[PDB]
Amino acid sequence: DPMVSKGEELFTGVVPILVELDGDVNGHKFSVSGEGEGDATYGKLTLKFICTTGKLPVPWPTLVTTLVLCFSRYPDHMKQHDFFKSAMPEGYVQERTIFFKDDGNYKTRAEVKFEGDTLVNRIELKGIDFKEDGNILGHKLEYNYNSHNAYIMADKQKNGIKSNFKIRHNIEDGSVQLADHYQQNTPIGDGPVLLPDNHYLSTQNKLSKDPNEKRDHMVLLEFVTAAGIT
Repeated sequence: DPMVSKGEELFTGVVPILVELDGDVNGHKFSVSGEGEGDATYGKLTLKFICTTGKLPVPWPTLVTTLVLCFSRYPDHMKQHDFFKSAMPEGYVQERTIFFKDDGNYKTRAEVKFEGDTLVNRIELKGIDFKEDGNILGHKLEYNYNSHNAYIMADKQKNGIKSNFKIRHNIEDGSVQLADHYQQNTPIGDGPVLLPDNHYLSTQNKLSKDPNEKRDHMVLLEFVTAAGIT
């Protein structure tokens, strides 16, 4: 399939990744820069993110989903359903609203595309209605992540995909802060894309620290794999 080959060609080996985010949460402005690489053959991502403006005013785990689904591993039998690679190299827009239960919300707009050989994710994030000593602005979330599955559906009105899914962040008292995600992706170019049958993505994230790094930062190892529906 020449369309599948096009995506293969772009993602069959290790691809460098750059991530740049500008954020404002309740008027707390911040920027994050990330660098690393992805190997879609294994659904595998490894990046280091740095808050370049000082202290990050929200917990790092709450930014993981915002901070490149083209690196997901679509099994061979599902390659006709990989919208994310099919939109490349021109890329796609990824938009979300993330509702933190009993707290504020993030709204994000990102463009994911190739700049030469490098896959780039440029993000604007706006957060409002947060409680200034709630779990987010009060930094009450553990530095870890629970694995999760998210259903993906075609969004025919936008020539793309949509997804709503739940993330549960662990609170330092043992409870859980729900983050209900609503997501839409639409292609940037005019070319054809692969619109998928319903399926899901299964994700495992490992968060760590660089022992020699004094800036506020996050090291991330992520695996995302497509599956279903059966």
